Amino acid sequence: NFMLTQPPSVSESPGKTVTISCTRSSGSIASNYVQWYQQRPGSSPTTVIYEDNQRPSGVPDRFSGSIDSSSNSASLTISGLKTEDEADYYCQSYDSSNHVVFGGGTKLTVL
Amino acid sequence: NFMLTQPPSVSESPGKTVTISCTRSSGSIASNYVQWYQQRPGSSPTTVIYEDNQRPSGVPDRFSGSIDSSSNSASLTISGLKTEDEADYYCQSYDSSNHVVFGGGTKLTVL
Repeated sequence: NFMLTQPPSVSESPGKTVTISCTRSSGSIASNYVQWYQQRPGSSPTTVIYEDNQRPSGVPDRFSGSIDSSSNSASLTISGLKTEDEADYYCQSYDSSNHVVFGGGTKLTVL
Repeated sequence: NFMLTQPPSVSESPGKTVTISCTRSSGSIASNYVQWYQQRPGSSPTTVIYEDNQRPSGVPDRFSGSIDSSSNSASLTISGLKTEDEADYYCQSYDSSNHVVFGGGTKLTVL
């Protein structure tokens, strides 16, 4: 149906801002909601964003989501980088067909 | 809303059968569909089962899903164990507030 493409890595120093893009290969990004997950080594995925830009309870406002119709992409922005933010990040949407599609994953290193 | 609890680990010899369970903490397991993912180290989650028991194209019939009461659980069964099956396995469903819920994950070791 479609793929979601992510850069395999990003790094940044503590206190800085980092952006991770998720690009949909076919059909419009805005046809279905985008979610973002944080995964630490040995643990399960943790929702940081759902419905393109909503934060679950307990997720700090350092985490934000946005959609760019024109590049057919979603982005996750992390400001005030802390060393605990080091983790894998995945974007995720639906098919229509309805079925889940995961992006390839971005490994974030805090320098 | 609810949690999905899984055993942290399972192990078994090549050619054998292993079962991994997923237990819902409140509400019925049958209220929403259950999905299973395989995740190898360094990679993103791959669907092995969706809609309780459906296999995506290219997933071998060694992988099967089922659902039970009396215990409020879903299970993933892997027959004919191969050393490539070594990975983490996650169950996943939806609340009604619709939002995704992930299990804690099971690490499968092939002996």
